[PDB]
Amino acid sequence: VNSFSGYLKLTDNVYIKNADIVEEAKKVKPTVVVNAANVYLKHGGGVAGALNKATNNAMQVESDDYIATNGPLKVGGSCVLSGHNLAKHCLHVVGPNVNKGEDIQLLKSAYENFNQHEVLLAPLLSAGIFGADPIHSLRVCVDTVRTNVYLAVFDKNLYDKLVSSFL
Ligand SMILES: c1cnn(C2CN(c3ncnc4[nH]ccc34)C2)c1
Repeated sequence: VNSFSGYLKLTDNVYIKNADIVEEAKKVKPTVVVNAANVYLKHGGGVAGALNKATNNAMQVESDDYIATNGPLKVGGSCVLSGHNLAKHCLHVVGPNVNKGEDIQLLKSAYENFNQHEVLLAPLLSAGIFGADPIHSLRVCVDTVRTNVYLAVFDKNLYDKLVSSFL
């Protein structure tokens, strides 16, 4: 039993809800929140800009030190950093950004990072400003993640479309 409330159950392990991941994180305080990161951990907009704003820029400060030490992430890769006031940990995962020409086949690799964590609160990778089809992102998620994932979809119209078209 965990503290996630009001989710629709899609599969054995995948759950989905129309929610702002920021507000959901601040209420649940999950062990792991997933950030929709880029390789530079520059958290300017989308989910990343929103999560970073909610940390009063502490996420960005921590991220800049991470990059200065380690260099950029790989597309499809991840790193674990602090969750600040939102979660114990933030798993920064880099899904491919279609608006940069990155290979969508890397989306499965991105979701594989979730399997290193027993329970996660997450957005749909490569959706939104990353330019991929969110219906596709959901299929790859369901077919790749085996741990318990609670997906927050900010846009209510998108949420209803994802539920109504789910196989
Ligand atoms: C293009 C259109 N939208 N997108 C991302 C943004 N997003 C989110 N998912 C859950 N919570 C959120 N809070 C703030 C943003 C956000 C999906 C890319």
